[PDB]
Amino acid sequence: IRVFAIPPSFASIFLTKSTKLTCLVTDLTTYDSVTISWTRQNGEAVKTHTNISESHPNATFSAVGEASICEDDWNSGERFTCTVTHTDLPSPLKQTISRPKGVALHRPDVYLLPPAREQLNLRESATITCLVTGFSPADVFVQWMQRGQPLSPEKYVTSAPMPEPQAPGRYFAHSILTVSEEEWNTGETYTCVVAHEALPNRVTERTVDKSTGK
Amino acid sequence: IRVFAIPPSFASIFLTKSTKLTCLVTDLTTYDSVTISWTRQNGEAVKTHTNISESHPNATFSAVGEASICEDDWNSGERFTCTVTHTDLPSPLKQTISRPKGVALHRPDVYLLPPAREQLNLRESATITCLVTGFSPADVFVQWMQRGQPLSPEKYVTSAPMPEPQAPGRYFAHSILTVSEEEWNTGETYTCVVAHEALPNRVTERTVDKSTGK
Amino acid sequence: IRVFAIPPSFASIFLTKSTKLTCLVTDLTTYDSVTISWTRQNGEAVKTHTNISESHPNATFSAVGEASICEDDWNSGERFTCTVTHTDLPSPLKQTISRPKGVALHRPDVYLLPPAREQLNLRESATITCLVTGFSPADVFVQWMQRGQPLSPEKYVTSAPMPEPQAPGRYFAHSILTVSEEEWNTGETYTCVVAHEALPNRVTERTVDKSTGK
Amino acid sequence: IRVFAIPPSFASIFLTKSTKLTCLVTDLTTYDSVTISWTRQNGEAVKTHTNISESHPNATFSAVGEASICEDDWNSGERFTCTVTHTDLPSPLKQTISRPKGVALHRPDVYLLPPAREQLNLRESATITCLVTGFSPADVFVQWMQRGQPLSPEKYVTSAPMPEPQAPGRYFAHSILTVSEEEWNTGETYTCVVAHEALPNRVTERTVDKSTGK
Repeated sequence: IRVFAIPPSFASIFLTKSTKLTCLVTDLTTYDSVTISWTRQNGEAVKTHTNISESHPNATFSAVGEASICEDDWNSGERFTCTVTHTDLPSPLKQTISRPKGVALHRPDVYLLPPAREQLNLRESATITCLVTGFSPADVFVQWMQRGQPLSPEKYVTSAPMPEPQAPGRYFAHSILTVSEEEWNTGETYTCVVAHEALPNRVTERTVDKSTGK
Repeated sequence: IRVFAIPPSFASIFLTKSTKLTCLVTDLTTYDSVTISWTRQNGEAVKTHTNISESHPNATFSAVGEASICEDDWNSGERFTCTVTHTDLPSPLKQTISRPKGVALHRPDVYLLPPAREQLNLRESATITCLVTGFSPADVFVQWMQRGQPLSPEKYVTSAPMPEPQAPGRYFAHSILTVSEEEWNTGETYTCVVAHEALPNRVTERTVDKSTGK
Repeated sequence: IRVFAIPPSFASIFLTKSTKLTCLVTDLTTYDSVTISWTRQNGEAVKTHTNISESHPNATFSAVGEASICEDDWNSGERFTCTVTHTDLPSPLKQTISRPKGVALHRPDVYLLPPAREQLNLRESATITCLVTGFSPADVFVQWMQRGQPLSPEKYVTSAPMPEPQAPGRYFAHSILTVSEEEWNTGETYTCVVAHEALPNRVTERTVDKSTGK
Repeated sequence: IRVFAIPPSFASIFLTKSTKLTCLVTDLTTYDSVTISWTRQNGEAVKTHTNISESHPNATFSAVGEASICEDDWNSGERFTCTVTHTDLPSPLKQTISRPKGVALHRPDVYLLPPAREQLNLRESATITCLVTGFSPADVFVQWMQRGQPLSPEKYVTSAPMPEPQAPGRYFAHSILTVSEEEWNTGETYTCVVAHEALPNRVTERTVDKSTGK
């Protein structure tokens, strides 16, 4: 019997423009009188949470609640409590989460990897990697654009941020894009806009054209 | 009260060149008369397993045994048993493990990407990445060799094999090697070998130089 | 009256990926109650050996047994005993074999040679040789592939590892691939895989193309 | 107890300019009254044989006799007898050899394989191989010359004639050479002269030049 809380990443902040937190409950049967609350540091009011998840066939229930909060309030380290009181456990249990402060702010350096010459001799495809290296927070958001309009999530997979090996502590990730060849010839600069909390304007983009390795 | 068996992954198979299986026992007290055995399909004897773990402070014990098993015997799907009989549970319990046959064996296709020129301008670090993409088993081992001599794992970070969603089902990985600017200039061709169980001879190597993307 | 024990050659280890030792008996009549056993250093049990050879017309018998042996256990120099007891000789005779350790390991250096211009004028064949020179063990194994799919042994010939006299002691071999002329022109990069015990990952590939020796 | 006779190959014929057949005796003690005789088809006289070998420490003796014979008489399939009559074996045993006629005569086609460009960039060596392929007899005398003068056999090894795989039946061989780069620049055309009995003038030479692959 455990209760799991997922804090909002910077990646989930940027695409939705509104931060929120969840709290899933495991190994608790599908009963009623589910107690879900979210409190501030002073225990103030909370936006209502709806859309309770379905009942799992293995006699377990996971209630999902979403609650809004300010951007600056999440970065200040304010503690939230996930108080749960079910029929099996009348004693309330509180799951405490906060911002893990204590990590430096290093701006990401982004070097996007072009198509190579020996690739573009089969005349079949182009594949691109957007290496987002050297940033000290562990939360980056990477998405791709084409001519200024954002690209579908079907075309890219952003890695999870791993620590850089040769540096003692600093994180890195990257994303991949797989595209065509004739489309590469005319247009499609393929901007990889990467957002990080340590950038001054919170947005950085890199892109290529044909005349990059010329 | 449960007993966990760890199957040998292909990373551990290729790293040690000797497949071995373990059996870790959870939620059982640090008592004597610990019964750990490994039987074949016909129940034949096994190599003696030593180096049992210490006693955990939370009244639990994990008796870990490492046994040598033939490579062709393990890959033939021969069933192994982990019989456990403690003082708390006099009834013997068998945990069966085997090779998970029936999965597609798609070879890794390895492309070794040279570092971006925008990185080769600060004259501080140079990240060489080995895009190991498109293979159906999830157990890939990637490592790098310098001048034919294998490199220490401190210098390269190998990703987790995450599925390529463009495929119906197939995983991919990547492994970056970050080196100094001056070191990549003269010497160190920095090959990236890729170990997978689907390759015809189980090893694929690719090479890079200063004079490749030129 | 003698008993012959055949150690597995490294070409046999790589071709089957399962090392196995045989023990054939010479100049002993085709009688019953043939004693064939394989014991470890501690004399442990062995896999059952089947497929006994047929009775020779010249009144001699050779019971050949095949046993699966782990690679690390075989490569550690563990002694194996071939105990034989026939009706003619009631006294047991033991043929002891093991790994001949202590031999210096020198990896093969493999260069692939594209066919001569004067050969590319008759347009009847194109003999491509994989010069495998300079390696201290005498057990080399060379195979060729065709776009990843390995090629049958009917199309290439590998010489025996014969001594390179310029070295103090180091043998060398050579493997040629004869193909069709129009087949060599369009496609078929023709990787030559060289297997040796002294390589790091035991496999070395070299690839060729028309646009290499120009 | 056996007697071994070694038939003279064409390389030994072309080298010493006088064919001779040997007859070594195995498993016979170092006694006197050694009977060694060479008879023609009609049993004519033979050249006297001297230089008997020393006595081996393992209680065995091998009397080696050398006797000259005509080129045409040897090539016409005239049978020679090696009669041995020792103290241990009073019964005279005859060892008969003859020229194995019945194989077609195909001349070799020599394609000496030149150095490669990347091979001649280390500026430390140069290696030359002399691929003699497609000759039907199995007796080929390959040697190297430098500016018309023959090169010492310490710098080359002629392979053994192995059957070609793509051909039904036809032999091939080649021989290696390693030289310096600075020497190659001015001189050393390296005519690899091959002597084969099915050629009309019985000698072909192929060479390399600086302007071979330009």
